[PDB]
Amino acid sequence: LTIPVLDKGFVRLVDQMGDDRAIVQAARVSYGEGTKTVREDAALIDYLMRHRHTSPFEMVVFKFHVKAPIFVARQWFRHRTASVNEISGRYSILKEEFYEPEAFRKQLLRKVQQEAYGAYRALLEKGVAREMARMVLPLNLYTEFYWKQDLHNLFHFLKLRLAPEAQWEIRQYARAIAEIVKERVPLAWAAFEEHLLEGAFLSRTELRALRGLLTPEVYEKALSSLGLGGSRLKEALEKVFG
Amino acid sequence: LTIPVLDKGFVRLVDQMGDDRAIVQAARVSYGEGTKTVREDAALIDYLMRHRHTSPFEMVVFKFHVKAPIFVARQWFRHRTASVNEISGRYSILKEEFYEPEAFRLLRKVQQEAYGAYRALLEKGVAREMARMVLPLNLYTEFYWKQDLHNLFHFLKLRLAPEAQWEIRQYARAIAEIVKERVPLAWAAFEEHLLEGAFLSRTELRALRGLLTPEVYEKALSSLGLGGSRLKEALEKVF
Amino acid sequence: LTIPVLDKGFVRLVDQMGDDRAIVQAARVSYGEGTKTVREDAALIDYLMRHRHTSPFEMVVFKFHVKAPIFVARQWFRHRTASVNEISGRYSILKEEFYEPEAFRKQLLRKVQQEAYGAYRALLEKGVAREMARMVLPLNLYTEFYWKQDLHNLFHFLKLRLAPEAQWEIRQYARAIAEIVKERVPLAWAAFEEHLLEGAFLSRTELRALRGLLTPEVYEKALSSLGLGGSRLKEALEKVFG
Amino acid sequence: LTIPVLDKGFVRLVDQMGDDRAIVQAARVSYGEGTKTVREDAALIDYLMRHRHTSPFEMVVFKFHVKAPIFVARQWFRHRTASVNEISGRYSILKEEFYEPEAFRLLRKVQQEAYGAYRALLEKGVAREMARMVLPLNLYTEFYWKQDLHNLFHFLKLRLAPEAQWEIRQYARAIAEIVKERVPLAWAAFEEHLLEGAFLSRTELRALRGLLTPEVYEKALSSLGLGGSRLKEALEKVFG
Ligand SMILES: Cc1cc2nc3c(=O)[nH]c(=O)nc-3n(C[C@H](O)[C@H](O)[C@H](O)COP(=O)(O)OP(=O)(O)OC[C@H]3O[C@@H](n4cnc5c(N)ncnc54)[C@H](O)[C@@H]3O)c2cc1C
Ligand SMILES: Cc1cc2nc3c(=O)[nH]c(=O)nc-3n(C[C@H](O)[C@H](O)[C@H](O)COP(=O)(O)OP(=O)(O)OC[C@H]3O[C@@H](n4cnc5c(N)ncnc54)[C@H](O)[C@@H]3O)c2cc1C
Ligand SMILES: Cc1cc2nc3c(=O)[nH]c(=O)nc-3n(C[C@H](O)[C@H](O)[C@H](O)COP(=O)(O)OP(=O)(O)OC[C@H]3O[C@@H](n4cnc5c(N)ncnc54)[C@H](O)[C@@H]3O)c2cc1C
Ligand SMILES: Cc1cc2nc3c(=O)[nH]c(=O)nc-3n(C[C@H](O)[C@H](O)[C@H](O)COP(=O)(O)OP(=O)(O)OC[C@H]3O[C@@H](n4cnc5c(N)ncnc54)[C@H](O)[C@@H]3O)c2cc1C
Repeated sequence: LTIPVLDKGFVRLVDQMGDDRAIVQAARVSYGEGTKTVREDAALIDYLMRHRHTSPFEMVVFKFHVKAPIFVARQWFRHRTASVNEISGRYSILKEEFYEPEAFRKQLLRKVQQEAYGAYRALLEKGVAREMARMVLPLNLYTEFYWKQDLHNLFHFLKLRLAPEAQWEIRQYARAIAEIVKERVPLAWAAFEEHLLEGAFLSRTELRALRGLLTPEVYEKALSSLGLGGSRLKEALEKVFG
Repeated sequence: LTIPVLDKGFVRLVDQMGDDRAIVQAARVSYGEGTKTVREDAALIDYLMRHRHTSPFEMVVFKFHVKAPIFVARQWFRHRTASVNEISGRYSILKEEFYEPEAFRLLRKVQQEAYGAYRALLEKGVAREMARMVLPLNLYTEFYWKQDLHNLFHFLKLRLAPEAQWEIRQYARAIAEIVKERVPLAWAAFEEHLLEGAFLSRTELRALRGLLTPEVYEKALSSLGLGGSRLKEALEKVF
Repeated sequence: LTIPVLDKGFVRLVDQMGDDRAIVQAARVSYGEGTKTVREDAALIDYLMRHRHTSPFEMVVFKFHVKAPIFVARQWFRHRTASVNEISGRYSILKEEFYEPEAFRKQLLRKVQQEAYGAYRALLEKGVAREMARMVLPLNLYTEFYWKQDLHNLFHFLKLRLAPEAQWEIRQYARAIAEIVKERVPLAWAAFEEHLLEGAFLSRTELRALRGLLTPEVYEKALSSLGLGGSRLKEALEKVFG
Repeated sequence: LTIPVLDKGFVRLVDQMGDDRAIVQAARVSYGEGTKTVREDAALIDYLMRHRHTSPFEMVVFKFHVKAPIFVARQWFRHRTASVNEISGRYSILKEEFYEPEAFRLLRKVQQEAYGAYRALLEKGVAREMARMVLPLNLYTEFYWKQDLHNLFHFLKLRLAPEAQWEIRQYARAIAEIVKERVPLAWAAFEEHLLEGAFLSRTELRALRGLLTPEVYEKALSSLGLGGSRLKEALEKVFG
């Protein structure tokens, strides 16, 4: 599917290798389908996410067609674990598409975009090579590329770009992607949402504050109260005390 | 697709993402199929290969289920650009199957003793993670292996080579056969430009420059089929 | 610079590029030393770590000479973000060096080893190729290699292999590495220990538990008590109470 | 130490882990120095480079401090096998510096308006992460770049080539100069087998075959000092 982002950008799922069944299959190193029952697979998938057994999640891959402003592309490319192919401003002539914000944030644009695209056109008409000509163009220029990444590293990407510390523009792109992943690998996504996205890492002193303020028994009741049992429960306790 | 390798192992294709069309499609950063006639695309594929524009080749991925003896897997795992998930000797119990070579480029004795001490330790209740410890390096293991085409070619170029230990090479042969059928246009380009090709040093080229002449070389090249940018490029590598 | 592990293994620092000052220098992109003050830098380091600004940590690199049992090596190499060069069992004669456990964990060795090695020299004596002959040796055979990895990934490796869930044998190796690293980049290690090794990751239901069992004002006092104040206290609090 | 590039850029060696000795030392998994004679270590380095035994080359690491135009940095960052930390336009205020090309293959006006708008945006209280989007691709950026010798070599092979864009080719030339000085043996081998060598497809080695003979080839090869294993290799690529 395709999803619009910003004024002129988008995210489109080009291909996909495997779904929730693939994670479980690779985890069981099966000769066949490697599946069982959905709550059993959800359980296994939940377990793998919890214990950082990441290999199984790398057996699923997504490939997208993304159109975005160069400044968003650069933050996106900071992620080295992916395969990318971008439209080169060296061979191709660049389309006059710019990202115009809904509104600027605290803490003229149209003009410089014009002058600049003017200069770009002028330079080109004088015969100046493309590769050099495109330098006078601003960072809000749109650009397209193919982004290929495995589920494990895509979750990593989402955790970072979905965080409120990531620049708003790229957050929106991460939201689009998150939506596509949620529909395509719902079980894996369920685990990701529960354990990482909606979770939090606590430093040593934080865990130490939990101790002193609470006892095992008390914590346990509170947890089971919410529906945790067996390993999940034991582990949750072993995270604070054991 | 489950090709056998060795007396008990095998290489099987679990899944694949994209084919020759995907290489071209990604190279063009298409909104649709991203294709054209099989002549333009195979041409584009050969070109990308030649010029090291390798990204497009990374847009195609294969995932195999492999069974091989541990000592073969250790060599296989030196390749880091891949994802793998193997049967943990920690969690599960290991089947009694070893690599019994057909010819040698007693072995029964050790395996039995080793597998014997295995059950022994297990029987006495020693942790599985320490029990398999006594198992020989020819014990069989199993794993899933996912890797993109570009890095798979790199894997093939290295493991198909005569220097590569024989066993690993068989496994590479198995894989190579599979890749060829699934990405024909790419396999060909890989077969002509890298696998069956070679890298020449500077003094090897000065030698060529000293024996042949441009005119001479051009004629022997083209008479063999080379034409187009491939001809100009091959002539520049030397002159 | 050498720390023995197990009965015949060890870990020795071969070289090192950069130290705490390198982390801080890179984060700044200096043309000079890039170092301010142990206080100010220790603060930048702790900041980068808890905020996942991992690139600066990749500017520090360690290279080790390791001797450990093959089986341990297999677990070690699962980590793909490192460079490694191992003595080949195709070119050399593996020295009859085996790992005899301190004690067996519950969840003849001498015999199998003896026999196995004898089969090895036998095959060699019969003229069998090295690469093949070594196939009859047990996974507990000692091997050697050089292992180079950057701080960021090294912390990753330590976080996983220091864990109780990890096999005892490799934990020991991790412990030796941890020592060496704690000595050379004290500030990075302190941050690591605080925000990852001794920290923990809590799921959504878990935080749901804490929130409810506690109250903002209270959690704040326990946190502040142990020293938390500032952005950390802010954060720590927000992780549980919106 | 510091090599200037273009009109305002530069390449600086910030630190280095190992030299030719570390390649050989690791290749040997040595308990100590793991080195021998400069002649044997050069021979061993040439063999590893020639047979693609690349792990040892990864034991050497270079850390650079680079200042280049954003568009140059974008090409540079295609290389994933490296660590980088760049000054962020989300935190600091970017300096007004551009790459005024000596000759092309107006620009001032756009750059001024651009920095002008950028400055006028900052003053209006606009957020840095947003204001810098009006700046052009020839704006100078800075970053640290850490890469091991093996990957660095791959990098120089591609960015030094005629195909590579001119501006990044100049940055590669600078890095090449520093590497040549610091790992001379590794460099000589890289120059000899890669940089100045060439890859020949099958039909190319086919054209060479028949159009010559093992003897007519060894002659010219030997007349260049080539002998031993190398000469056996040169011969088999065509025949063998
Ligand atoms: C709050 C915040 C502030 C930031 N500020 C800055 C800044 O000022 N300047 C700046 O340049 N960046 C900055 N970054 C970006 C950051 O440094 C990373 O480059 C980016 O977040 C990508 O994370 P990643 O590398 O782990 O993901 P990936 O690139 O996808 O890599 C994922 C993991 O794979 C491993 N890996 C992949 N490739 C390599 C490799 N070549 N070598 C070693 N290990 C590898 C690593 O363990 C890595 O963590 C900031 C990020 C955040 C969250
Ligand atoms: C003749 C010969 C002798 C050999 N002898 C030995 C030996 O004695 N001991 C031994 O251990 N190995 C030996 N090897 C193995 C060799 O050194 C490589 O480990 C193996 O060939 C894998 O090649 P690769 O790393 O390029 O493939 P990959 O592992 O898939 O990596 C591919 C490329 O990606 C990049 N890359 C991947 N991971 C990283 C990373 N973590 N950091 C930086 N860059 C990365 C590199 O550019 C690398 O070349 C030998 C190989 C040959 C051909
Ligand atoms: C509880 C538990 C159980 C496990 N069980 C098993 C098992 O049964 N079988 C098994 O084989 N393994 C198992 N593992 C190992 C696990 O699957 C990983 O292989 C290992 O933990 C390495 O983690 P890593 O890849 O993140 O570290 P690294 O290999 O150093 O990589 C670090 C990060 O860099 C990126 N990266 C590095 N290399 C690649 C690459 N080639 N492709 C894509 N991204 C890359 C990834 O984001 C990765 O997280 C288990 C681990 C745990 C904790
Ligand atoms: C003539 C030419 C034209 C080009 N045109 C374009 C273009 O139009 N658009 C465009 O986007 N790019 C283009 N490129 C860039 C090219 O596709 C590569 O991205 C770039 O040259 C880096 O090569 P590299 O990936 O091998 O270097 P590195 O990024 O350092 O990777 C080195 C090697 O390590 C391994 N590796 C590293 N990271 C990963 C990973 N995440 N997954 C799997 N394996 C990995 C691979 O084996 C890889 O070959 C072009 C290059 C050339 C030479």
